Amino acid sequence: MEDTYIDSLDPEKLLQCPYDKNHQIRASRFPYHLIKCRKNHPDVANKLATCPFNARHQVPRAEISHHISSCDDKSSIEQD
Ligand SMILES: [Zn+2]
Ligand SMILES: [Zn+2]
Repeated sequence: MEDTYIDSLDPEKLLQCPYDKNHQIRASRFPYHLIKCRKNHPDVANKLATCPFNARHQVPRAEISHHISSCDDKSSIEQD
C-alpha cells in the first residue's frame, strides 16, 4: 500500500448518494459520506420497514407503527 504502482487508473469515480441524488462523492470518500449523510436524514437513519399490507410501502421504522393504522384497509396515499 506504499508501492511504486498506484491502483485505480481512473480519476476516482463518483458514486451516487442513495440519500440525495445531488450528492456525487468519490469512491474512497463514499463510505464516510454514507455514514454522515444518513445522520442528516433520520428517516433513513432509523432504517426502512416493510409494510405487511404492501411491499412498496417502505417507511421509517419510527413511522411504521403509524403507517399500520393508516394502512389497515390499505390504499395509504402518500404523495400520490
Ligand atoms: Zn449524501
Ligand atoms: Zn402500507
